[PDB]
Amino acid sequence: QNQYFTVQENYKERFYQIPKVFFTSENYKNLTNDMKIAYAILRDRLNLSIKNSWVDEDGNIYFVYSNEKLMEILNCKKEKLTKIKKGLENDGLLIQKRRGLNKPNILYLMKPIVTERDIYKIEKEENDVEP
Amino acid sequence: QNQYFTVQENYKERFYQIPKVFFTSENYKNLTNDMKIAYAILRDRLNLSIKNSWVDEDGNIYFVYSNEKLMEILNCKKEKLTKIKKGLENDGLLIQKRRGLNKPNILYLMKPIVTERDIYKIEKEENDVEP
Amino acid sequence: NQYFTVQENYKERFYQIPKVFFTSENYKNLTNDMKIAYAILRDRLNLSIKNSWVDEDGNIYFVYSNEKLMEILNCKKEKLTKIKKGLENDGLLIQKRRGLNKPNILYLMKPIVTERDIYKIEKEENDVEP
Amino acid sequence: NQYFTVQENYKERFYQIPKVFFTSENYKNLTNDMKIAYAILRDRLNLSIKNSWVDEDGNIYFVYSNEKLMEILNCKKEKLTKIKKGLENDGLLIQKRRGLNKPNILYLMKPIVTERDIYKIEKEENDVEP
Repeated sequence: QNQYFTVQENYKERFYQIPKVFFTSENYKNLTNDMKIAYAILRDRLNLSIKNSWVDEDGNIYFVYSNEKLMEILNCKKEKLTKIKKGLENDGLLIQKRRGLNKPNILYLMKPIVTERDIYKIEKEENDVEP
Repeated sequence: QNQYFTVQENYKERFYQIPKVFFTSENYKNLTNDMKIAYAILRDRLNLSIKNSWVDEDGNIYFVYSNEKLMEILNCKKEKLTKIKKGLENDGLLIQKRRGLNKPNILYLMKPIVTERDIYKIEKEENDVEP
Repeated sequence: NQYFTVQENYKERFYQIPKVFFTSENYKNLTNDMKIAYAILRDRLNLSIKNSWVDEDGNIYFVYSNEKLMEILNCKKEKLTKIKKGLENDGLLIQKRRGLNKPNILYLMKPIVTERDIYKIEKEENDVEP
Repeated sequence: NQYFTVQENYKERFYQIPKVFFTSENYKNLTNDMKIAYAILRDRLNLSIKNSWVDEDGNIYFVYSNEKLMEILNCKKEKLTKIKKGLENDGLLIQKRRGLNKPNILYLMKPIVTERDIYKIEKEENDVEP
């Protein structure tokens, strides 16, 4: 017979999403496990940013989080937060904007870049069947 | 270069989901286009029901909607609402519970049933490549 | 603990209709068949990537015969033409003709989202209670 | 209007880690490698359905050699054993041994969700502002 929609099943199916290209691209080779996971967590927070009207003039969605709050969100210490921020920033996955004395710093999460090698590798992985 | 996460892109990627089995199974052959679409719309509302604490003792998620409200949600007239409700109910996709004089009627959306024929047909469709 | 089951896997396979099809004044003219056919073709986008149906700029397209499209959409020829035209008029489909012998190249298009669309979808998605 | 592009398609391919891995006291012991490896194997669940790796009750399983698992997880043997054991202890993996000649049958398992998990995830998912 049919099954109900259950709250247990609903929360079993909630995820943090790490882009597959983080595992194929040479550009994202330097990323640590924490950097990848933190990137996924921030993406889920993107939906929170849309609720906060944290959308700029061009429709770009951003974060207005203090380092303390980011430490809370990512469950990490201060040094780790700095290392993660730098790692993502250097790979072009995070952009930091300063708005001056009047305002707190803005954080922009960025989509990854995908090359033909990445596409080939992901296709290869996603269609690896047998015999 | 990298792209921002944009609110436009976010809302471009919001969907109503119709189960693929609605198009393969003999049991769901009788369903009209409106029944299928209404089923998808109610599923998105499932997330609203979790926010409303519309979860019963066994964790089953339900609706507490009046016919007027359902008419608003589904954008349909009264006769259409009745036809949709009956069609889904007869196919086991909707269960209606009466709680008496004290309370308004409860609606339970149900997951579809999938048979081996359904699985075969969906596999066939999802892997229909060439040459 | 629970297993991953094939029934649960195929229970969770869907055809996805963009919510804006129900909010925008622009897509008001679309019939139910047009909306569903659009959802079905999008799923087929994944098949097109497997078929190397990708142009120079990375745009994904279809090169299906009308008979094939009739099979995919489970419709007769008249219905197919009506659907193609309906989607085309709303900018959701671009059709290129390669002549009598060959099938048309079809480009499925993303819909347009306006602030009114965004507001109404926000309204729907947060339609909560005390 | 915009095209569907292959870059955008593969930009949107992910490995999914259950949120409860970060809230539950039960999964606190899991390392980052264990969580990621779990996400990767889940994606492989779709490959198992294609391989007819489905048992009598519809449960999806893996029959990959340790060399193959090492390739999939991009790890050495010691790491693989540590990951398998770590997932196994938390009930996220069931391992059946078919002897010296053959690879182990592996059942990936869904996690357990408690009310504390649900509450914390609700708290996270609705962490809004004025």
